[PDB]
Amino acid sequence: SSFLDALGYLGSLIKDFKRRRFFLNKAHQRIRNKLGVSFAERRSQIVSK
RNA sequence: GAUUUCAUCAACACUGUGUCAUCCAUUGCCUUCAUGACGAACAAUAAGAAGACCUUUUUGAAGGGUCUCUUUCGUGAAUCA
Repeated sequence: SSFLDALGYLGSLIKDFKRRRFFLNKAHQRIRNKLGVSFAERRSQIVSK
């Protein structure tokens, strides 16, 4: 009866892990894409000049 | 199967298409393919010289190494049919 709840408790941990993965990947892609956008803006300015 | 934007939640990465610009320089503009023929040219492999050159030896003269031509084997080149 201890594991009756202890083994089920892992659902919160796994959902937290997956949500952390989603947030981390979204944030990293967002910042990297912003940096790429800035680099492309520098290229566009260079090409305009 | 679920779920951050539902391309990217990004005005980036792209996909395909259309348009435009751009030889850096050079070459050529299939009848590319076959047979037969020919002017000319070429050398790996090898050979053959009263033409010419250099070095060394004491010199006239001698030793060695070179330039030039030809041929065996052949070789591509391609004006035309």
